[PDB]
Amino acid sequence: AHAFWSTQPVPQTEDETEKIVFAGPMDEPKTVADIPEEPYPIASTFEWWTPNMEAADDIHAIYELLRDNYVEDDDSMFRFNYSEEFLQWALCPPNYIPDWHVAVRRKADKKLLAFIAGVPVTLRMGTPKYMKVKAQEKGEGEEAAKYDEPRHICEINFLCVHKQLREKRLAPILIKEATRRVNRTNVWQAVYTAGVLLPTPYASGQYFHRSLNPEKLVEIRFSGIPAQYQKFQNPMAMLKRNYQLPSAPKNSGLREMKPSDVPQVRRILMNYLDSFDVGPVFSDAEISHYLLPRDGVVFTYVVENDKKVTDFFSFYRIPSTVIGNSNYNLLNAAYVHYYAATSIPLHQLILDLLIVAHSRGFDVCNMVEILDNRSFVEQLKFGAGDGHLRYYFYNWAYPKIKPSQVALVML
Ligand SMILES: CCCCCCCCCCCCCC(=O)SCCNC(=O)CCNC(=O)[C@H](O)C(C)(C)COP(=O)(O)OP(=O)(O)OC[C@H]1O[C@@H](n2cnc3c(N)ncnc32)[C@H](O)[C@@H]1OP(=O)(O)O
Ligand SMILES: CN(C)Cc1[nH]nc2ccc(-c3ccc(F)cc3OCCc3cccnc3)cc12
Ligand SMILES: [Mg+2]
Repeated sequence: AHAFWSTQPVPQTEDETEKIVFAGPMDEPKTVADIPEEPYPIASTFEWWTPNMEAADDIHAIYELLRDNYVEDDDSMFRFNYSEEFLQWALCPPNYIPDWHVAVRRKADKKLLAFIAGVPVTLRMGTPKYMKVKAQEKGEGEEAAKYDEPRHICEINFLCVHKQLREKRLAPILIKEATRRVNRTNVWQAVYTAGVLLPTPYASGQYFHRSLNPEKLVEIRFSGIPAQYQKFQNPMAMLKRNYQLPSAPKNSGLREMKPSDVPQVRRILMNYLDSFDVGPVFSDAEISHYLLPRDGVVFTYVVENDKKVTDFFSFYRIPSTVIGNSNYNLLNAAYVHYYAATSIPLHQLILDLLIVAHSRGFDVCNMVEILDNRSFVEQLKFGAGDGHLRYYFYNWAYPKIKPSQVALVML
Protein backbone atom coordinates (compact mmCIF):
# COMPACT_ATOMS: atom_id res chain seq x y z
CA ALA A 1 0.00 0.00 0.00
CA HIS A 2 3.02 2.26 0.60
CA ALA A 3 5.50 1.88 -2.28
CA PHE A 4 7.89 4.33 -0.61
CA TRP A 5 7.33 3.99 3.16
CA SER A 6 7.55 0.19 2.95
CA THR A 7 11.18 0.62 1.79
CA GLN A 8 12.15 2.78 4.80
CA PRO A 9 13.37 2.14 8.40
CA VAL A 10 10.15 3.02 10.30
CA PRO A 11 7.69 0.76 12.16
CA GLN A 12 5.32 -0.55 9.50
CA THR A 13 2.23 -1.18 11.67
CA GLU A 14 0.64 -0.41 15.03
CA ASP A 15 1.32 -4.08 15.80
CA GLU A 16 5.07 -3.75 15.19
CA THR A 17 4.80 -0.55 17.27
CA GLU A 18 3.07 -2.45 20.08
CA LYS A 19 5.94 -5.01 20.26
CA ILE A 20 8.56 -2.27 20.75
CA VAL A 21 9.79 -2.22 24.32
CA PHE A 22 13.09 -0.35 23.96
CA ALA A 23 14.24 2.81 22.27
CA GLY A 24 16.78 2.32 19.61
CA PRO A 25 17.54 2.26 15.88
CA MET A 26 15.45 0.31 13.39
CA ASP A 27 18.27 -0.33 10.91
CA GLU A 28 21.47 -2.30 11.56
CA PRO A 29 24.25 0.41 11.62
CA LYS A 30 25.69 2.07 8.52
CA THR A 31 28.68 4.33 7.95
CA VAL A 32 29.39 7.70 6.36
CA ALA A 33 31.75 6.15 3.82
CA ASP A 34 28.94 3.87 2.62
CA ILE A 35 26.76 6.81 1.46
CA PRO A 36 26.86 7.92 -2.22
CA GLU A 37 28.77 11.17 -2.53
CA GLU A 38 26.68 12.41 -5.43
CA PRO A 39 23.10 13.68 -5.25
CA TYR A 40 20.37 11.23 -6.05
CA PRO A 41 19.64 10.95 -9.81
CA ILE A 42 16.83 13.26 -10.92
CA ALA A 43 15.06 13.93 -14.27
CA SER A 44 17.22 15.97 -16.68
CA THR A 45 14.63 18.83 -16.62
CA PHE A 46 14.95 19.37 -12.85
CA GLU A 47 17.97 20.28 -10.74
CA TRP A 48 18.82 20.08 -7.03
CA TRP A 49 19.34 23.42 -5.27
CA THR A 50 20.64 24.34 -1.83
CA PRO A 51 19.09 27.77 -1.03
CA ASN A 52 21.21 30.37 0.71
CA MET A 53 19.28 31.48 3.85
CA GLU A 54 21.48 34.61 3.85
CA ALA A 55 19.98 35.62 0.49
CA ALA A 56 16.67 37.53 0.49
CA ASP A 57 15.77 36.21 -2.96
CA ASP A 58 16.28 32.59 -1.83
CA ILE A 59 14.09 33.11 1.23
CA HIS A 60 11.49 34.83 -0.97
CA ALA A 61 11.43 31.87 -3.39
CA ILE A 62 10.79 29.45 -0.50
CA TYR A 63 8.21 31.83 0.97
CA GLU A 64 6.25 31.98 -2.33
CA LEU A 65 6.26 28.19 -2.80
CA LEU A 66 4.87 27.68 0.66
CA ARG A 67 2.41 30.62 0.52
CA ASP A 68 0.76 29.08 -2.55
CA ASN A 69 1.31 25.36 -2.00
CA TYR A 70 1.79 24.49 1.71
CA VAL A 71 -0.60 22.89 4.24
CA GLU A 72 -4.30 23.66 4.02
CA ASP A 73 -7.03 22.73 6.43
CA ASP A 74 -9.12 19.66 5.51
CA ASP A 75 -11.76 21.90 3.90
CA SER A 76 -9.35 24.01 1.80
CA MET A 77 -10.46 27.21 3.54
CA PHE A 78 -7.11 28.24 5.07
CA ARG A 79 -3.49 27.74 4.02
CA PHE A 80 -0.51 28.47 6.24
CA ASN A 81 1.37 31.66 5.22
CA TYR A 82 4.65 31.51 7.12
CA SER A 83 6.45 34.82 6.74
CA GLU A 84 9.92 35.32 5.28
CA GLU A 85 11.17 36.41 8.72
CA PHE A 86 9.64 33.31 10.27
CA LEU A 87 11.31 31.06 7.68
CA GLN A 88 14.71 32.64 8.34
CA TRP A 89 14.20 32.05 12.09
CA ALA A 90 12.96 28.47 11.74
CA LEU A 91 15.51 27.34 9.13
CA CYS A 92 18.67 28.91 10.63
CA PRO A 93 19.09 27.98 14.33
CA PRO A 94 22.63 27.85 15.85
CA ASN A 95 24.93 25.54 13.91
CA TYR A 96 22.34 24.87 11.23
CA ILE A 97 23.63 22.94 8.22
CA PRO A 98 22.98 24.71 4.90
CA ASP A 99 23.12 21.42 2.96
CA TRP A 100 20.10 20.09 4.92
CA HIS A 101 17.81 22.57 3.15
CA VAL A 102 17.01 20.70 -0.08
CA ALA A 103 15.09 22.08 -3.05
CA VAL A 104 14.19 21.10 -6.59
CA ARG A 105 14.06 23.77 -9.26
CA ARG A 106 12.99 23.59 -12.88
CA LYS A 107 16.21 24.02 -14.86
CA ALA A 108 14.79 26.24 -17.61
CA ASP A 109 13.54 29.07 -15.40
CA LYS A 110 14.74 28.23 -11.85
CA LYS A 111 11.15 27.99 -10.60
CA LEU A 112 11.10 26.35 -7.18
CA LEU A 113 9.04 23.17 -7.48
CA ALA A 114 9.68 21.32 -4.21
CA PHE A 115 11.37 21.91 -0.84
CA ILE A 116 12.22 20.04 2.36
CA ALA A 117 14.23 21.29 5.29
CA GLY A 118 16.25 19.73 8.03
CA VAL A 119 17.64 21.47 11.09
CA PRO A 120 19.68 20.14 14.01
CA VAL A 121 18.03 19.25 17.28
CA THR A 122 19.33 17.62 20.44
CA LEU A 123 16.59 15.27 21.62
CA ARG A 124 16.06 13.08 24.64
CA MET A 125 14.65 9.98 22.94
CA GLY A 126 15.45 7.11 25.24
CA THR A 127 13.07 4.44 26.57
CA PRO A 128 9.97 6.07 28.15
CA LYS A 129 9.18 5.90 31.89
CA TYR A 130 6.25 3.45 31.71
CA MET A 131 8.47 1.12 29.64
CA LYS A 132 11.46 1.41 31.97
CA VAL A 133 9.27 0.20 34.83
CA LYS A 134 8.19 -2.82 32.75
CA ALA A 135 11.88 -3.41 32.03
CA GLN A 136 12.96 -3.33 35.67
CA GLU A 137 10.37 -6.11 36.31
CA LYS A 138 11.91 -8.16 33.47
CA GLY A 139 15.47 -7.63 34.78
CA GLU A 140 15.96 -5.79 31.41
CA GLY A 141 17.06 -2.42 32.90
CA GLU A 142 20.38 -2.18 31.03
CA GLU A 143 18.97 -2.63 27.55
CA ALA A 144 16.16 -0.13 28.44
CA ALA A 145 18.69 2.52 29.41
CA LYS A 146 21.06 2.05 26.49
CA TYR A 147 19.97 5.17 24.52
CA ASP A 148 19.14 7.50 27.45
CA GLU A 149 21.67 10.17 26.44
CA PRO A 150 20.45 13.23 24.39
CA ARG A 151 21.12 12.64 20.71
CA HIS A 152 22.09 15.09 17.97
CA ILE A 153 19.59 14.38 15.20
CA CYS A 154 17.64 16.10 12.35
CA GLU A 155 14.24 17.77 12.64
CA ILE A 156 12.40 17.71 9.29
CA ASN A 157 9.88 20.37 8.34
CA PHE A 158 8.45 22.35 5.39
CA LEU A 159 8.05 19.42 2.93
CA CYS A 160 6.21 20.91 -0.03
CA VAL A 161 5.63 19.95 -3.64
CA HIS A 162 4.08 22.53 -5.98
CA LYS A 163 0.39 21.82 -6.76
CA GLN A 164 1.16 21.22 -10.45
CA LEU A 165 3.56 18.41 -9.60
CA ARG A 166 1.44 16.51 -7.08
CA GLU A 167 1.15 12.69 -7.19
CA LYS A 168 4.25 12.28 -9.38
CA ARG A 169 6.31 10.59 -6.61
CA LEU A 170 8.45 13.73 -6.15
CA ALA A 171 8.04 13.74 -2.35
CA PRO A 172 9.95 10.37 -1.98
CA ILE A 173 12.82 11.75 -4.09
CA LEU A 174 13.01 14.79 -1.76
CA ILE A 175 12.94 12.57 1.32
CA LYS A 176 15.67 10.25 -0.04
CA GLU A 177 17.96 13.16 -0.89
CA ALA A 178 17.39 14.80 2.48
CA THR A 179 18.19 11.45 4.13
CA ARG A 180 21.41 11.19 2.13
CA ARG A 181 22.60 14.72 3.04
CA VAL A 182 21.85 14.09 6.74
CA ASN A 183 23.49 10.63 6.72
CA ARG A 184 26.60 12.21 5.12
CA THR A 185 26.96 14.20 8.37
CA ASN A 186 26.80 11.02 10.53
CA VAL A 187 23.21 11.62 11.65
CA TRP A 188 20.93 8.63 11.31
CA GLN A 189 17.66 9.62 13.09
CA ALA A 190 15.15 12.34 12.30
CA VAL A 191 12.01 13.61 14.03
CA TYR A 192 9.06 14.98 12.09
CA THR A 193 5.41 15.74 12.52
CA ALA A 194 2.41 15.70 10.16
CA GLY A 195 -1.36 16.02 10.34
CA VAL A 196 -1.70 12.99 8.06
CA LEU A 197 -1.35 9.38 9.19
CA LEU A 198 1.83 7.68 7.90
CA PRO A 199 3.68 4.52 9.08
CA THR A 200 3.84 4.92 12.07
CA PRO A 201 3.44 7.61 14.81
CA TYR A 202 5.01 7.22 18.24
CA ALA A 203 2.53 9.81 19.61
CA SER A 204 -0.61 11.60 18.41
CA GLY A 205 -2.34 14.60 19.86
CA GLN A 206 -5.50 16.60 19.11
CA TYR A 207 -5.01 20.27 18.32
CA PHE A 208 -7.03 23.00 20.02
CA HIS A 209 -8.07 26.61 19.39
CA ARG A 210 -8.97 29.53 21.68
CA SER A 211 -10.99 32.31 20.05
CA LEU A 212 -9.56 35.80 20.65
CA ASN A 213 -11.56 37.69 17.96
CA PRO A 214 -14.79 35.69 17.55
CA GLU A 215 -16.50 38.22 15.25
CA LYS A 216 -13.74 37.83 12.67
CA LEU A 217 -13.45 34.04 13.14
CA VAL A 218 -17.16 33.73 12.38
CA GLU A 219 -16.89 36.07 9.37
CA ILE A 220 -14.17 33.91 7.70
CA ARG A 221 -15.90 30.63 8.69
CA PHE A 222 -13.08 29.45 10.93
CA SER A 223 -15.79 29.26 13.63
CA GLY A 224 -19.55 29.12 13.57
CA ILE A 225 -22.01 30.60 16.01
CA PRO A 226 -22.62 27.30 17.90
CA ALA A 227 -26.22 26.12 17.82
CA GLN A 228 -26.52 26.49 21.61
CA TYR A 229 -26.03 30.25 21.10
CA GLN A 230 -29.42 30.31 19.25
CA LYS A 231 -31.44 30.12 22.52
CA PHE A 232 -30.08 33.69 22.94
CA GLN A 233 -31.88 36.69 21.51
CA ASN A 234 -28.50 37.93 20.32
CA PRO A 235 -26.01 35.10 19.56
CA MET A 236 -22.90 37.22 18.71
CA ALA A 237 -22.79 39.71 21.57
CA MET A 238 -22.90 36.69 23.86
CA LEU A 239 -20.06 35.14 21.88
CA LYS A 240 -17.78 38.17 22.42
CA ARG A 241 -18.75 38.26 26.11
CA ASN A 242 -17.76 34.60 26.40
CA TYR A 243 -14.27 35.10 24.97
CA GLN A 244 -13.47 38.60 26.36
CA LEU A 245 -10.06 39.02 28.05
CA PRO A 246 -8.48 41.68 30.24
CA SER A 247 -6.49 44.51 28.60
CA ALA A 248 -3.33 43.83 30.61
CA PRO A 249 -1.59 40.80 32.20
CA LYS A 250 -2.66 39.99 35.72
CA ASN A 251 0.78 38.83 36.85
CA SER A 252 2.72 41.85 38.06
CA GLY A 253 6.23 40.84 37.33
CA LEU A 254 5.44 39.89 33.70
CA ARG A 255 7.60 41.65 31.12
CA GLU A 256 9.09 40.81 27.75
CA MET A 257 12.17 38.54 27.82
CA LYS A 258 15.48 40.24 27.24
CA PRO A 259 18.96 38.78 26.50
CA SER A 260 20.07 38.88 30.13
CA ASP A 261 17.29 36.38 30.98
CA VAL A 262 18.67 33.62 28.74
CA PRO A 263 20.54 31.64 31.51
CA GLN A 264 17.55 31.66 33.88
CA VAL A 265 15.04 30.75 31.17
CA ARG A 266 17.32 27.93 30.06
CA ARG A 267 17.47 26.55 33.59
CA ILE A 268 13.74 26.64 34.34
CA LEU A 269 12.83 25.29 30.88
CA MET A 270 15.34 22.43 30.97
CA ASN A 271 14.20 21.45 34.52
CA TYR A 272 10.54 21.41 33.45
CA LEU A 273 11.04 19.49 30.23
CA ASP A 274 12.72 16.68 32.17
CA SER A 275 9.25 15.61 33.35
CA PHE A 276 8.60 14.45 29.73
CA ASP A 277 9.71 11.33 27.89
CA VAL A 278 10.72 12.96 24.57
CA GLY A 279 12.09 16.48 24.53
CA PRO A 280 14.80 18.86 23.26
CA VAL A 281 17.93 19.96 25.05
CA PHE A 282 18.75 23.60 24.42
CA SER A 283 22.07 25.42 24.85
CA ASP A 284 22.08 29.10 25.89
CA ALA A 285 22.54 29.96 22.14
CA GLU A 286 19.47 27.88 21.23
CA ILE A 287 17.41 29.42 24.04
CA SER A 288 18.41 32.84 22.68
CA HIS A 289 17.51 31.96 19.12
CA TYR A 290 14.19 30.22 19.78
CA LEU A 291 12.90 32.44 22.64
CA LEU A 292 14.19 36.00 22.35
CA PRO A 293 11.41 38.24 20.96
CA ARG A 294 11.45 38.81 17.21
CA ASP A 295 8.90 41.21 15.71
CA GLY A 296 6.09 39.40 13.97
CA VAL A 297 7.60 35.95 14.65
CA VAL A 298 8.08 34.96 18.29
CA PHE A 299 6.91 36.60 21.47
CA THR A 300 8.25 35.66 24.91
CA TYR A 301 7.46 37.00 28.40
CA VAL A 302 9.00 36.21 31.78
CA VAL A 303 7.63 36.61 35.26
CA GLU A 304 10.33 38.22 37.36
CA ASN A 305 9.99 38.31 41.15
CA ASP A 306 12.73 39.79 43.37
CA LYS A 307 15.07 40.01 40.29
CA LYS A 308 14.63 36.24 39.63
CA VAL A 309 12.87 34.80 36.58
CA THR A 310 10.50 32.16 37.97
CA ASP A 311 8.09 31.55 35.03
CA PHE A 312 7.90 32.28 31.31
CA PHE A 313 5.79 31.67 28.25
CA SER A 314 6.34 32.01 24.49
CA PHE A 315 4.15 31.91 21.41
CA TYR A 316 4.87 32.22 17.72
CA ARG A 317 2.88 33.72 14.83
CA ILE A 318 1.73 31.93 11.70
CA PRO A 319 -0.81 33.82 9.58
CA SER A 320 -3.04 31.79 7.28
CA THR A 321 -4.34 32.85 3.91
CA VAL A 322 -8.13 32.89 3.91
CA ILE A 323 -9.11 31.49 0.58
CA GLY A 324 -11.91 33.79 -0.79
CA ASN A 325 -13.49 36.15 1.80
CA SER A 326 -14.52 39.62 0.61
CA ASN A 327 -13.64 41.25 3.97
CA TYR A 328 -10.49 39.55 5.25
CA ASN A 329 -7.36 38.21 3.61
CA LEU A 330 -5.65 36.73 6.63
CA LEU A 331 -6.15 34.80 9.88
CA ASN A 332 -3.59 35.97 12.45
CA ALA A 333 -2.89 32.91 14.62
CA ALA A 334 -0.72 32.59 17.77
CA TYR A 335 0.64 29.11 18.60
CA VAL A 336 1.67 28.19 22.13
CA HIS A 337 5.46 27.59 22.25
CA TYR A 338 7.60 26.61 25.24
CA TYR A 339 6.76 27.70 28.80
CA ALA A 340 7.61 26.90 32.39
CA ALA A 341 5.66 27.71 35.57
CA THR A 342 7.22 27.54 39.02
CA SER A 343 5.47 30.31 40.98
CA ILE A 344 1.88 30.13 39.72
CA PRO A 345 -0.59 27.58 38.28
CA LEU A 346 -0.12 27.00 34.59
CA HIS A 347 -3.69 28.28 33.84
CA GLN A 348 -2.74 31.59 35.37
CA LEU A 349 0.49 31.87 33.34
CA ILE A 350 -1.23 30.97 30.05
CA LEU A 351 -4.12 33.38 30.70
CA ASP A 352 -1.45 36.08 30.43
CA LEU A 353 -0.40 34.49 27.10
CA LEU A 354 -3.98 34.90 25.81
CA ILE A 355 -4.12 38.47 27.14
CA VAL A 356 -0.88 39.48 25.39
CA ALA A 357 -1.84 37.71 22.17
CA HIS A 358 -5.21 39.39 22.14
CA SER A 359 -3.72 42.84 22.84
CA ARG A 360 -1.25 42.37 19.97
CA GLY A 361 -4.07 41.74 17.46
CA PHE A 362 -4.10 37.94 17.17
CA ASP A 363 -7.41 36.30 16.20
CA VAL A 364 -6.96 32.83 17.69
CA CYS A 365 -4.50 30.91 19.86
CA ASN A 366 -3.69 27.31 18.86
CA MET A 367 -1.82 24.38 20.42
CA VAL A 368 -1.43 20.61 20.34
CA GLU A 369 -2.15 18.66 23.60
CA ILE A 370 1.60 18.12 24.26
CA LEU A 371 3.48 19.27 27.38
CA ASP A 372 0.85 20.07 30.09
CA ASN A 373 -1.41 21.84 27.62
CA ARG A 374 -4.48 19.78 28.87
CA SER A 375 -4.40 21.44 32.27
CA PHE A 376 -5.68 24.75 31.00
CA VAL A 377 -8.00 23.68 28.17
CA GLU A 378 -11.23 23.97 30.11
CA GLN A 379 -10.62 27.00 32.25
CA LEU A 380 -9.07 28.93 29.39
CA LYS A 381 -11.86 28.01 26.98
CA PHE A 382 -9.83 26.10 24.38
CA GLY A 383 -11.90 23.84 22.11
CA ALA A 384 -10.65 20.66 20.32
CA GLY A 385 -10.19 21.10 16.56
CA ASP A 386 -10.90 18.62 13.74
CA GLY A 387 -7.64 16.73 13.56
CA HIS A 388 -4.37 15.63 15.17
CA LEU A 389 -0.69 16.34 14.95
CA ARG A 390 1.21 13.03 14.70
CA TYR A 391 4.82 12.64 15.88
CA TYR A 392 7.24 10.39 14.02
CA PHE A 393 10.86 9.20 14.03
CA TYR A 394 12.93 8.03 11.11
CA ASN A 395 15.13 5.03 12.00
CA TRP A 396 14.12 4.90 15.66
CA ALA A 397 12.13 2.18 17.28
CA TYR A 398 10.06 3.81 20.03
CA PRO A 399 7.11 2.53 22.20
CA LYS A 400 3.78 4.43 21.92
CA ILE A 401 3.58 7.32 24.36
CA LYS A 402 0.79 9.71 25.28
CA PRO A 403 1.19 13.22 23.77
CA SER A 404 1.35 14.57 27.35
CA GLN A 405 4.75 12.81 27.40
CA VAL A 406 6.00 14.86 24.42
CA ALA A 407 7.87 18.16 24.96
CA LEU A 408 9.09 18.94 21.41
CA VAL A 409 7.19 21.86 19.79
CA MET A 410 7.34 21.67 16.00
CA LEU A 411 6.84 24.86 14.02
C1 LIG B 1 18.21 10.51 8.99
C2 LIG B 1 17.61 11.60 8.14
C3 LIG B 1 16.14 11.23 7.75
C4 LIG B 1 15.48 12.50 7.12
C5 LIG B 1 14.12 12.16 6.52
C6 LIG B 1 13.12 11.73 7.55
C7 LIG B 1 11.75 11.48 6.91
C8 LIG B 1 11.04 12.82 6.51
C9 LIG B 1 9.61 12.57 6.06
C10 LIG B 1 8.91 13.87 5.64
C11 LIG B 1 8.28 14.59 6.85
C12 LIG B 1 7.50 15.85 6.37
C13 LIG B 1 6.96 16.67 7.53
C14 LIG B 1 6.16 17.85 6.99
O1 LIG B 1 6.73 18.81 6.44
S1 LIG B 1 4.45 17.69 7.16
C15 LIG B 1 3.78 18.85 5.97
C16 LIG B 1 3.65 18.20 4.61
N1 LIG B 1 3.36 19.25 3.59
C17 LIG B 1 2.14 19.47 3.12
O2 LIG B 1 1.15 18.86 3.50
C18 LIG B 1 2.06 20.57 2.08
C19 LIG B 1 1.00 20.25 0.99
N2 LIG B 1 1.23 19.00 0.34
C20 LIG B 1 2.26 18.74 -0.44
O3 LIG B 1 3.11 19.58 -0.68
C21 LIG B 1 2.38 17.37 -1.04
O4 LIG B 1 1.07 16.75 -0.99
C22 LIG B 1 3.37 16.41 -0.30
C23 LIG B 1 4.81 16.88 -0.46
C24 LIG B 1 3.05 16.37 1.22
C25 LIG B 1 3.25 15.01 -0.87
O5 LIG B 1 3.52 15.07 -2.26
P1 LIG B 1 2.46 14.42 -3.27
O6 LIG B 1 1.12 14.49 -2.67
O7 LIG B 1 2.76 15.06 -4.53
O8 LIG B 1 2.79 12.86 -3.30
P2 LIG B 1 4.01 12.06 -4.03
O9 LIG B 1 3.39 11.33 -5.22
O10 LIG B 1 5.10 12.97 -4.35
O11 LIG B 1 4.49 11.02 -2.92
C26 LIG B 1 3.58 10.13 -2.32
C27 LIG B 1 4.27 9.50 -1.12
O12 LIG B 1 4.48 10.59 -0.16
C28 LIG B 1 4.02 10.13 1.11
N3 LIG B 1 3.58 11.31 1.87
C29 LIG B 1 2.50 12.09 1.64
N4 LIG B 1 2.47 13.10 2.49
C30 LIG B 1 3.54 12.94 3.31
C31 LIG B 1 4.03 13.66 4.40
N5 LIG B 1 3.45 14.76 4.90
N6 LIG B 1 5.15 13.24 4.99
C32 LIG B 1 5.79 12.15 4.51
N7 LIG B 1 5.38 11.40 3.48
C33 LIG B 1 4.24 11.83 2.89
C34 LIG B 1 2.84 9.27 0.74
O13 LIG B 1 2.39 8.45 1.80
C35 LIG B 1 3.43 8.50 -0.43
O14 LIG B 1 4.31 7.44 -0.04
P3 LIG B 1 3.77 5.91 -0.13
O15 LIG B 1 2.61 5.93 0.75
O16 LIG B 1 3.39 5.69 -1.59
O17 LIG B 1 4.82 4.99 0.44
C1 LIG C 1 3.89 21.36 12.48
N1 LIG C 1 4.30 21.59 11.09
C2 LIG C 1 4.97 20.46 10.40
C3 LIG C 1 3.20 22.11 10.24
C4 LIG C 1 2.06 21.19 9.94
N2 LIG C 1 1.93 20.30 8.94
N3 LIG C 1 0.73 19.63 8.96
C5 LIG C 1 0.01 20.15 9.98
C6 LIG C 1 -1.30 19.88 10.49
C7 LIG C 1 -1.67 20.60 11.65
C8 LIG C 1 -0.87 21.56 12.28
C9 LIG C 1 -1.27 22.28 13.54
C10 LIG C 1 -0.35 22.27 14.58
C11 LIG C 1 -0.69 22.88 15.78
C12 LIG C 1 -1.95 23.44 15.89
F1 LIG C 1 -2.17 24.04 17.09
C13 LIG C 1 -2.93 23.45 14.92
C14 LIG C 1 -2.59 22.82 13.71
O1 LIG C 1 -3.41 22.77 12.67
C15 LIG C 1 -4.74 23.27 12.72
C16 LIG C 1 -5.41 22.86 11.43
C17 LIG C 1 -4.87 23.54 10.21
C18 LIG C 1 -4.00 22.82 9.38
C19 LIG C 1 -3.55 23.54 8.27
C20 LIG C 1 -3.87 24.86 8.02
N4 LIG C 1 -4.72 25.53 8.84
C21 LIG C 1 -5.19 24.87 9.94
C22 LIG C 1 0.35 21.84 11.77
C23 LIG C 1 0.81 21.13 10.68
MG1 LIG D 1 4.85 14.56 -6.79
